[PDB]
Amino acid sequence: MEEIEHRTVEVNGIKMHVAEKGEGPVVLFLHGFPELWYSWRHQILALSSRGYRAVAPDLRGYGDTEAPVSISSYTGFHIVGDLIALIDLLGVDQVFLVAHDWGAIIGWYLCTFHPDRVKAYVCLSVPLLHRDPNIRTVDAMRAMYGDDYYICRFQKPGEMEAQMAEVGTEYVLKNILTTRKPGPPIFPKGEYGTGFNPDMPNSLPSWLTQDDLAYYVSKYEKTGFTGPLNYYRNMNLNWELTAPWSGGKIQVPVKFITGELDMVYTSLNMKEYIHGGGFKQDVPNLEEVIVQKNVAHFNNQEAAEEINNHIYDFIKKF
Amino acid sequence: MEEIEHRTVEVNGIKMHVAEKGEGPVVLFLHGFPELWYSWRHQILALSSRGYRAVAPDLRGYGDTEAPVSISSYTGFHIVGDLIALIDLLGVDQVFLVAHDWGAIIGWYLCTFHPDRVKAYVCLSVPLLHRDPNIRTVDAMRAMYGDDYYICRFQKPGEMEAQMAEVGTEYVLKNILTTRKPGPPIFPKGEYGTGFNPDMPNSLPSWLTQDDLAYYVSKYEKTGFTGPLNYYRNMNLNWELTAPWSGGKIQVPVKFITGELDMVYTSLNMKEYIHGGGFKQDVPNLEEVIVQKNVAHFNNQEAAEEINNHIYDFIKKF
Amino acid sequence: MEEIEHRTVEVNGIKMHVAEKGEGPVVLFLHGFPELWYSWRHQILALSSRGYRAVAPDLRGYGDTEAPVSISSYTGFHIVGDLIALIDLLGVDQVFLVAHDWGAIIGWYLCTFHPDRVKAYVCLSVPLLHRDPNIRTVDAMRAMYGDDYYICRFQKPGEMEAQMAEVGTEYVLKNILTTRKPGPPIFPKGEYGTGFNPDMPNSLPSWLTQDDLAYYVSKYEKTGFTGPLNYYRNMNLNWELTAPWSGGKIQVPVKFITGELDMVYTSLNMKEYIHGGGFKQDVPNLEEVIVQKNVAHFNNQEAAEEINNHIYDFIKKF
Repeated sequence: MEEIEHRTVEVNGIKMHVAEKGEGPVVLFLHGFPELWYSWRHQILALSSRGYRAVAPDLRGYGDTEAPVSISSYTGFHIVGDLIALIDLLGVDQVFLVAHDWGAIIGWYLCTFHPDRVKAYVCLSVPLLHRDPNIRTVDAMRAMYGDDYYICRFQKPGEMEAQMAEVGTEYVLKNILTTRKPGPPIFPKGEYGTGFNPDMPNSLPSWLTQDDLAYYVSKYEKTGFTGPLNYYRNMNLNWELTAPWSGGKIQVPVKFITGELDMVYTSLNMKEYIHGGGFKQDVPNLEEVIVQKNVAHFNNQEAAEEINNHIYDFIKKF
Repeated sequence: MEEIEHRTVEVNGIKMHVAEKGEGPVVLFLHGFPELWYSWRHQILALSSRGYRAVAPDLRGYGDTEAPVSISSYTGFHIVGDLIALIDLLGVDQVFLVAHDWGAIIGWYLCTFHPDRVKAYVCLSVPLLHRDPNIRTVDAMRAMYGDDYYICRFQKPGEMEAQMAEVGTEYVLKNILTTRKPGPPIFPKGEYGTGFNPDMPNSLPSWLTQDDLAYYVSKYEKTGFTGPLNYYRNMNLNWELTAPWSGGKIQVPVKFITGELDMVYTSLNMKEYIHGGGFKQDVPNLEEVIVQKNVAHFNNQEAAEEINNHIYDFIKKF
Repeated sequence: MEEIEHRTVEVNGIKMHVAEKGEGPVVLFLHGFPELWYSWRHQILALSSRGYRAVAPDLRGYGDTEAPVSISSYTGFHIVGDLIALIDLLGVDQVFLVAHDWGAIIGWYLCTFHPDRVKAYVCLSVPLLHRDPNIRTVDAMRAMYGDDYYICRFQKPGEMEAQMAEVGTEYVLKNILTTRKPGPPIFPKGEYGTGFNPDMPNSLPSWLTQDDLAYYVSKYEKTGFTGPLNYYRNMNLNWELTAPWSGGKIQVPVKFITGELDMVYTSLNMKEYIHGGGFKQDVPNLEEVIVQKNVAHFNNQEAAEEINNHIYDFIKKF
């Protein structure tokens, strides 16, 4: 871990924290919510020792990366803009892409805008967001799960920040990271709860030490949740602005991996999209879908070694 | 339908009924239990009109094909023996393979012994039976679900024939063809009763006409069930005899398609095998898995047009 | 649940409700306080499926089993008297033994008086009550935790009953069943109050359904708590009468399994007995201790499937 290099770079008008290790073809990791570059610690060290340069930034609004002030600075276009500028800084034409959760949505955008710059993509948790021309992203979510669906509850500016502050930062992080409840996260009215996890464990699972937890906590105490929450607040705008890619396909080779208990996999008709043919239709070079038994949302941490091999076994084919 | 040609051929020392229509590369269809060539009727008509020669035999012991007397005449080697002799009579080096249920197991054996004779394989319902070197096929089923699991109950000679004879042939065929109940079929002690289906309609689903059922019934009224049942009675022997191929891989390109409600998909940890990596490991050129929403076991009949397109879009790439 | 047989049998001069399903070697389940045969619902269905005869009575004083009027009818001897008469009616020489809480204490007496009739023992929550020749059971408890310790509070006849009548039976059952509080249950001075759970959830844990709680409530609204409380009111008498087995060992194979948050595990120095050598000293064929993380007292219900596998994997060896 002490061997991981840390630097700040200037990309797309912002300052970004970039963690890296190794030499070789770039493997670019994009973390999700509410995570950090640190979520990729095991993969950084693993792929580093296999002849690749591992590169994991904090995304815009996260950790030690600058958090622009206005909510409108968090469209997928801004965030891909940072990454394209980063890849140019790395001085390579193509990267291998590995991404998870919100990082995977951003990953999909990157593949949409610039498939030429991604050799292959290991996508965790979140399949491509199929753009339905008849209904906006968040609208479809609300129609299915109502106002207390977490993504709906994440919309109103300031409100979730306030609810999270009531229960405190450490509680929010522990609540989310340790959750194993499948299905749509629905919050209790007017407050946090018991947000994502009504059965919070006494002890932390073996994959998440208390030090690990402390790392996240120290970073989120500094930054708060507004930057990260702003990605969600732009989902309908993202839907609008991506009209040019309506009905299109992604030709980048893809390996998809989710935990069986991941709330993403177990909601939003995601199974039908993944296994029914839709996913393969949108993503013609999707080579393989893997469902990990008794693994939940944070599969790169909970199933770290399997994810390491799955990444290497795929990217070596190129 | 009356434009389909029907003939008897001599193959591997038996007389086999072959249904055929069209000219072009052979697409060879293999029905399962408790079915007939007739299950493929929509596929026969659809594929023959797309520039292919559709060939659907009744297998050994079914329909208008000879039924040997001995239980030991129904190992997978006997049945592939018939089919290899048949492909030879057709005068072709390769076939496209399409199969379902017991037909699919036989299709796997065919791809195991002569992958060269098979261009591509559309496999319905039943994935490769991975040979566990430590445990026999039927023993593993008994261990998981006990003696009343249907395949266990199918073992003792004469018993299921008798039990079926008491409820009647039509009832058996209707009971089985109409079922939509997921999970392992467990029979009631000492009788046929209701399983496979505790919730018979009894109005037939739209995909199965009373004329369809009548045709099935007239064949099984003639043949009884012993021939078909004997396939299951050789599963442990098939396991023993295939020791030369343990740890083997199948290199034939495969497209796997199952109804979501199929009892095969929803038992025996088949989901773990299909989605976990086991299937793709054994079958490296497994290009795609499709799980059909709200469709049960008999997917080629229930989702005919869907299946027709799925077959066509696959085999046209070769 | 409906395939479960329920009969009344005459054992040891009392009428006993017995719940039964499946066939094969007998597996006998002994429930604790304040439970029922119904606590074993998942284990009954699971194990009768794998070819065992699952048998689970309501113990004396519980549910639909007769409840003798006198306190003196509730020694361990009376209850093992019941169980031996039962195993005789079952017509086997040995049974497999699974027990939890007070049932486990009785089960220990059974193993003490007749190890010949027990092939192996799966013990949940309560280890062997070591007979300290120097001090009676409740005396030691009272020395350690004072008069408001729950077992001491259960001694004076009529008192806990009345405190439970105020506050009502549904509260008592929910309060006890939902508790996850480790350590010694210590009651408020003159009433039930919060007793067992100072922090009761508004919502049942996922393992307990409203139908579940209603079942318990129903029987306990009919029977009351006297019968079950009477077991505690004979702990000292049991200590006296077991003088003949002072210093003895127990040779029955035992698998012990506790939730790490069980009040039993986290009080009365149970940890030092279980892991310190003492439990192994008293029970030489104790194969392993299984502490289940993030599980509380009622482990057969909270980790139902996991315990199904634990039982099965153990009684396999025998």
